[PDB]
Amino acid sequence: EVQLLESGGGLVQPGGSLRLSCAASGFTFSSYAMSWVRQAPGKGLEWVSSISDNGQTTTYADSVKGRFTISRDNSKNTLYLQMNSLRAEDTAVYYCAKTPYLFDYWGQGTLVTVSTDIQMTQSPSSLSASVGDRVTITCRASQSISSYLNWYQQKPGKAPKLLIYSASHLQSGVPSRFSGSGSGTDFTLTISSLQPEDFATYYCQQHRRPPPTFGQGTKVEI
Repeated sequence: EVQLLESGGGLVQPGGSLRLSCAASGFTFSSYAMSWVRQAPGKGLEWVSSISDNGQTTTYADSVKGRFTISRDNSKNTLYLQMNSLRAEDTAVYYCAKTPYLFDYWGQGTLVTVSTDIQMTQSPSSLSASVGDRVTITCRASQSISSYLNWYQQKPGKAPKLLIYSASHLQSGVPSRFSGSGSGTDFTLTISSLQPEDFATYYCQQHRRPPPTFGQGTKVEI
């Protein structure tokens, strides 16, 4: 029932402007903070910005400060990202995400084409397995992040999906073949019996310190 319908993206020249809208439904939109996260073509995830529930406090990444602006309408339940002075580096698929750092829901994304922190290293980068295989991915943190670690799943051309939160807690509605473990700087995501719908790129994310940093990714191919 929860829906995050994104629109506004497209093709633009350097210096142009765009307005992304993320219309939300199926929940009390004004009861939660929202975020914009972008993914460059073929690369990992990058937190763009975030706005609180009432729309008062706004946070931005250093690369988009002064040019991008987050806003929200709580009567129409819609998120907004104004993008001026666009650069080719801003070329990415932009998703809107719910809740401060949990990111329990993501929108299908909108494509925008313009033409110091905690590092997260994932091991292995890629792997090829078959149905029923046991897969074990490792996320290593440059600093101790305690249990502030989330595992997301991203099937090709689709939106990311929250799988594990708090390093080991399983998100409601996710199959039990997914396990998270880890305490300090090393975490492991375990798929006990790989099924055909698991072939996808799995990411780890820290939120111990801001801004949230994602892992390089782990592509589980066939």
